[PDB]
Amino acid sequence: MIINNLKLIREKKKISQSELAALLEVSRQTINGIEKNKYNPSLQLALKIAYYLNTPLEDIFQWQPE
Amino acid sequence: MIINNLKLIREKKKISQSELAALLEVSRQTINGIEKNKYNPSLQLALKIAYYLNTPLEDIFQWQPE
Repeated sequence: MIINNLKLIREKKKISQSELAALLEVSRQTINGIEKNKYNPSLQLALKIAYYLNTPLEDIFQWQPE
Repeated sequence: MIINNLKLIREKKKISQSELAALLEVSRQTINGIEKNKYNPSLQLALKIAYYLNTPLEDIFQWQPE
């Protein structure tokens, strides 16, 4: 079980999906897909998300046993 | 590039590779490959590692910003 807070966090900071995608060098569609729970990023992309949002990764992606 | 600290953290906690593998429900080969820098884990496995090692994930898996 993984809870995802990416949209909430990104929105809290008034960053749009396009600026975050440009920082990450991914498509805006990929950020949107991750925000909508459609698929998970690789660990490195997840760490880059956390970096660019200045947020601990586990506040963005919450895994819980079960 | 991700630098990981899994071996040192695991060893400090006195956890063997087979022990960690059992807890995470992965093979020992998987654990060893992460520690030998072959295998980065998936996001889910990284989250499970951080959860059970009671360590912030970014202290275990450190993206080198680029």
